[PDB]
Amino acid sequence: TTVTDCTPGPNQNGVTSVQGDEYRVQTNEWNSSAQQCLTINTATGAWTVSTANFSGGTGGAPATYPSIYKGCHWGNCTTKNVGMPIQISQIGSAVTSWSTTQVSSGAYDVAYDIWTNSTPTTTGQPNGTEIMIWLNSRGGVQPFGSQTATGVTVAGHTWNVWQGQQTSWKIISYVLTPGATSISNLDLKAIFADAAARGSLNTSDYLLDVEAGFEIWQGGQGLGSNSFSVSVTSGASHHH
Ligand SMILES: OC[C@H]1O[C@@H](O[C@H]2[C@H](O)[C@@H](O)[C@H](O)O[C@@H]2CO)[C@H](O)[C@@H](O)[C@@H]1O
Ligand SMILES: [Cl-]
Ligand code: NA
Ligand code: NA
Ligand SMILES: [Zn+2]
Ligand SMILES: [Zn+2]
Ligand SMILES: [Zn+2]
Ligand SMILES: [Zn+2]
Ligand SMILES: [Zn+2]
Repeated sequence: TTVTDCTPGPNQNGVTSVQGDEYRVQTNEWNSSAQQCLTINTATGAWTVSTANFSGGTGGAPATYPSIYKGCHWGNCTTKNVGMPIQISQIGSAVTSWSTTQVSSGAYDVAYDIWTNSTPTTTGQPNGTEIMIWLNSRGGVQPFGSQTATGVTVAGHTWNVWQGQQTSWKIISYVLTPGATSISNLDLKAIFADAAARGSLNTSDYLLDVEAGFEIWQGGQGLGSNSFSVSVTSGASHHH
């Protein structure tokens, strides 16, 4: 069925299990109490920002990051066919696809948020790397830190790379150039190898989760997720 979740931030997070709890959709209004509603299809995992009209500047922190994820966010973990936590260096393959709905108004990014951590579990802020993958953005926002590379080829696409330092973790943001509304079979293992070559990622870290959604500074109504998949593997074959 379809569920609507308007859980107000900044201190509450409304989390909805979709597709047999292979994915969770979170309101995650971590920096605002302004109205934000998500409408979520629990059979398909499709979701929309059905009500939002954020107000504020385009600099600094966004208001919110409503998102879908596989894995663990601040100890809230999916439970079907997860494949995480896993040491980065032990991944056989890691692939994701995301199809979005965008609006030509407001100030937002359309981004993956991928967390790594020194230990396989945490109840809070991961301490390794935050890997962001910006499919698109508008309204004057930019990534955290500084732009350190322009027009590089990684995992079959062209990016600008931004690197920064947070209070207890490193951030690297891959900005698809030009931006787009979807990406198909993105090789995250290739992104991790690149992030490690650029000095942003320790491949001994555990991959905790793969999230996708919208950091919103202004507006936000009508942004959505049409389809989302993440597959992280190896171990070994064994029909039993
Ligand atoms: O505050 C975390 C937030 O930073 C965002 O980037 C800021 C940047 O740090 C600031 O120097 C510049 O003035 O504004 C941008 C936003 O436009 C980053 O985009 C977010 O991913 C991150 O959550
Ligand atoms: Cl920085
Ligand atoms: Na599945
Ligand atoms: Na602001
Ligand atoms: Zn959160
Ligand atoms: Zn961040
Ligand atoms: Zn491309
Ligand atoms: Zn493309
Ligand atoms: Zn690869």
